[PDB]
Order: sequence, then structure tokens, then C-alpha cells
Amino acid sequence: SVYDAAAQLTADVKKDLRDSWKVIGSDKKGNGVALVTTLFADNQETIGYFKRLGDVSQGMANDKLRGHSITLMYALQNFIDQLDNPDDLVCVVEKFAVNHITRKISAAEFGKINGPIKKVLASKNFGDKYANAWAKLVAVVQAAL
Amino acid sequence: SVYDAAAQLTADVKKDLRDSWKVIGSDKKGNGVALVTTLFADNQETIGYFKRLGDVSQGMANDKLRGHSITLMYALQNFIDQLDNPDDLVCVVEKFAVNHITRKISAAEFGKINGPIKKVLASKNFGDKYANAWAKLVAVVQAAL
Ligand code: HEM
Ligand code: HEM
Repeated sequence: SVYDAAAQLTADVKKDLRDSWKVIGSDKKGNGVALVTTLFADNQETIGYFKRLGDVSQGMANDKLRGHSITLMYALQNFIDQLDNPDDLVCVVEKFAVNHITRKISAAEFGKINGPIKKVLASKNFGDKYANAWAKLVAVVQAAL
Repeated sequence: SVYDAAAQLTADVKKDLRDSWKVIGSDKKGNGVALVTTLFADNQETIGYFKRLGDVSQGMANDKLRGHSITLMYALQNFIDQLDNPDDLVCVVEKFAVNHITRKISAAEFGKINGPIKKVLASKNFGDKYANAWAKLVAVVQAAL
């Protein structure tokens, strides 16, 4: 269950998530756009899903893409803030899961975000240990898809 | 015009928004559920739009309602964090406006949130001065609907 995935996050994993978020979450506009644009760069097959955003090749200049990217970072802020109460983490994760289920995004496709997260983390010198911790958080959402 | 509306957020208004948010934003789960449930209590005619959340009279005990309410508070957090840059405030406001336009929510009905905000603020000893500041922020979203 999603609760199981959530309840499994250990103290060490939560520590790594919080420490790295202190940095990557400090510039939501910059890192959010980097995250989304990297997804498009490395997984071009996903571009079609974001037609509402218009020309995503415009990057930062695209106001719809910028608004979407900043907001995505607040979903992550939400997750990080709920780490110590699995009950609250689960209800917010299911909320965002619905946003993706309606767009026909499978658990496997949602996992495509792990590559971009790993790259953004690396840009701030957060290595594999941190990428693995984030993959565990993403897996909580995957349990809901 | 959303831009002209954003221009109404003067130094004094921004300060009142930040000062009051420091308190109401400190308990997103508690104050978010209070805000949403007050909207339902005071404007029963809006409950029909929230069919996805199930039985909203259950308040905090309703997982979907709790997830929705917490997330709503992060949208407000987002707005507050963008107060320094109007172009960014506008792009995030338009993102959330679309979420409501697709739900068929007009500027007038969106404005029904002012009553609940005034009440939640009053419960934390923040009077009309603050309620009016928040009404100006809500007005930016209304301009985009
Ligand atoms: C860290 C992981 C991710 C987070 C936290 C996240 C968060 C969000 C948020 C907050 C929204 C806006 C929901 C709405 O207002 O309707 C959104 C929309 C969307 N997401 Fe994600 N997402 C993630 C990964 C992905 C991935 C990997 C895909 C695709 C393979 C995806 C596809 C979509 C699509 C198609 C939309 C709709 C965009 C639009 O038309 O506005 N998401 N996402
Ligand atoms: C401070 C004001 C408000 C904020 C910041 C806000 C924010 C949000 C957010 C973040 C969502 C989730 C969007 C999504 O994932 O699709 C949402 C959904 C929704 N909002 Fe609001 N909202 C506000 C006021 C209102 C008001 C006053 C109404 C109705 C009169 C309204 C009606 C809706 C509806 C119908 C949904 C869809 C719920 C669902 O089925 O999940 N909102 N709102």
C-alpha cells in the first residue's frame, strides 16, 4: 500500500531528503524549470503530454512552463513537510496521484522523473546516496499509480 | 487585468500579507481544513463542486478533504513567496486560475473565500486590516478567471 511505502521511509532517508531539499528547494523557479526541461530533453516522448504549456522549448521565457515548474516544486515542498506523519504524507500523495491518473500517467512513466532529479541533485554535488533517497520518495507516489 | 490587479499589492499590503501568513501558514493542516470547511458551512451552495472529496461534513476525518486542504495552503504559500516578483506571481496565479476555470468557477464564486479567510484570520486575532489585504491577493486570482 501507499501507507506501507510511506511508513518505510527511515530516519536516515528522511535526513538525506531534507538536507538536499534545503538546497534544491531554495530556488524553486531555477531548479523547477531545470527539472522539467531536463525531463523533456532526456525523454522527448513525454513532450506531447504537456501541450497545455505551449512551446516548452522556450524554457524560462514560457510563462505557462514557469508557473507549472514553480508549482511542481511546491508539491515536493508539501511532501517533504509531511515526512514525519505518514498519514498526512499519504493523503497529499494520493491527491497528486489523481492529478496524474487523470492524465493517464502510469507508475512506470512517473518514474521517468528519477533521471532529471538525479541530474539536478548532481549539479549541486548531491551524489548517488541522495538520488536513491529521492527515488524512494518517488516510489511512494508510484504505489498510488 | 491580472497585471493591474497585481499592481495593487503595495508595500503595506505585502507586509500585512507576510505578517499574517507567518501565523496562519504555521499550521497548514489545521488552518487549511478550517478554511475549507468554513466555506462549506457558510456557502452550502458550493459543496456540489467538491463531489470528488466525498462527504465533506466529516472534516478532518475525511482523507481526501485533508489532502485537498493542506495542498490549498501550499498554493497560498506559493503566492506569498512570489510577492517580490510580479511576473512570477502572475504566472503562478494563472496556473491555479486554470484549475478553477476547468471546474467552471467564476470570479464571483471564487470570491466567496473572502468570508472564510476573514473568519480564520479573526480567530487568530487578525482584524479587518488583514482581511482586506488578503482580499486584494484573492482579487488577483479573480482577475484571471
Ligand atoms: C517529482 C514528480 C512529479 C511531481 C511532484 C509532479 C507534480 C505535478 C503538479 C503539481 C501538476 C499540476 C496538476 C494540476 O494542476 O492539474 C502536474 C501536472 C502534470 N504532470 Fe506532473 N509531476 C511529477 C512528475 C510527472 C511526470 C514524470 C510526468 C510525465 C511522464 C508528469 C505529467 C504531468 C502532466 C501531463 C501534467 C499536466 C500538465 C498540464 O496540462 O497542466 N508529471 N504535475
Ligand atoms: C484562496 C482561494 C483558493 C485557493 C488558493 C484554491 C486552490 C485550489 C487548489 C490548489 C486546488 C487543486 C487543483 C487541482 O489539483 O486540480 C483547488 C481545487 C478546487 N477548487 Fe479551489 N482554491 C481556492 C478557492 C476556491 C473556491 C472559493 C472555490 C469554489 C467556490 C474553489 C473550487 C475548487 C474546486 C471545485 C476544486 C476541485 C476539487 C477536486 O475535485 O479535487 N476553490 N483549489
